[PDB]
Amino acid sequence: PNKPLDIIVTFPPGGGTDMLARLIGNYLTESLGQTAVVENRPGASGNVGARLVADRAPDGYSLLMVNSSFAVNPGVFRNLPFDPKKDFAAVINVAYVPSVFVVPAGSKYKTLGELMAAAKQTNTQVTYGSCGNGTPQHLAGELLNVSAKTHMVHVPYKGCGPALNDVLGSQIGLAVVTASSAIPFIKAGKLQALAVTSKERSALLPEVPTVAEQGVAGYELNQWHGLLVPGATPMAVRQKLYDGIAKVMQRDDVQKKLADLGYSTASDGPEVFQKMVETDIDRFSALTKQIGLKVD
Repeated sequence: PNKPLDIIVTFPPGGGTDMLARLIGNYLTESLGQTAVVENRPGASGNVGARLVADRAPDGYSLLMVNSSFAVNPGVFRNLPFDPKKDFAAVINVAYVPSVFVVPAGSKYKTLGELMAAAKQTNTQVTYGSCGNGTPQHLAGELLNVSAKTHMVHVPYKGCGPALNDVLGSQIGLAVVTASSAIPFIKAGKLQALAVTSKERSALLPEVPTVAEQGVAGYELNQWHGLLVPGATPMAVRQKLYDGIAKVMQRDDVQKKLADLGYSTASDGPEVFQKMVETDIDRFSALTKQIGLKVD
């Protein structure tokens, strides 16, 4: 590393992806001795930032901060301006966060099972908010529909903040948002959590069951957050970046901060993370093909 790194964030400030990129950038600047400049390029669900990095030199100085949305995009954009498998190479996955099905304090829905019963029939009017059209949160509700054979109607919000405001005020009866956004409200008893979308609980919500354990067997949709580089970046460079970032993630202060927020820390490396990206691309594409979703 001999000039600044340029870390391009696919989502705007206020969300977990930007938070983690800026947390990494902060400690990376400290170590290895050049500014890791962090910048948000969030246009078209991260596609603007992705195309930008796809076109940078494969030298390790240009990185893309992603979440699972990156794997959703190939299935929901008609004409993606890059090859989401070939044009990127994974460096590190640093954190998971489950989604959570949340309802207002005093909602008639006491369990996920009650919600699914309410939404079993076709025409029907059980709406759920999400963090946005084509988000992993949106797809968590659609996956439940497909897996549980229910008919909940998706109402998108511009991020988790606005979705939470409407469930907080009972303007909508239900939303799917990230655990990290929702946890303070759930602890405060302003919201109730019906399920988490990970394979196992949560950690900060030990009394909230997974969707799978309620029982929609095989259901999971955990959002990852990590860094990619241009597809041709040699493995030695990916490993050098990996080593540095993993050292940041290993910090006590970093681990505590994330855990307190409801992030599950991770450190999947170049090979493992690359496999996860490609596997999720395939899986999400299959789901959004079933439900017929295009975002453009």
